[PDB]
Amino acid sequence: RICFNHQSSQPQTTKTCSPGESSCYHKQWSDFRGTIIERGCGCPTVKPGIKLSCCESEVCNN
Repeated sequence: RICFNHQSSQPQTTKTCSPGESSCYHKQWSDFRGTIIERGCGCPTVKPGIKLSCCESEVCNN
């Protein structure tokens, strides 16, 4: 499987999900900079208001 590991707009770099991690996660939410988009494997925790779309499909978090 695979999961993007960058932020905002930049030469997207891919990281092969590590053991245990079998899903990708996309954390998107606007802040004081504009549009912040975190991404990677291992659906982390978030705060009420931020969106986290997890998908058990390779490359699913831009």
